[PDB]
Amino acid sequence: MALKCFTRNGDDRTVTTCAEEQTRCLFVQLPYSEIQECKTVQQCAEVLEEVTAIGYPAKCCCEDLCNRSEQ
Repeated sequence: MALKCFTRNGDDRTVTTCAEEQTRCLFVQLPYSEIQECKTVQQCAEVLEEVTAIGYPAKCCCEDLCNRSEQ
């Protein structure tokens, strides 16, 4: 029932609540900023690989605000 992870529109950090579809959370490491968004379990897994094949570390974990690491 609604996952709440950070979605970054530009550079802000806001707790957004996504639908049951996007029950996972996307977080990609960047040497400058970070990628943050809600993402459907499968989708986030598949997008995990697209970015992680480029060399950008990513995670799709399940928890509010879970899209984080170096906090």
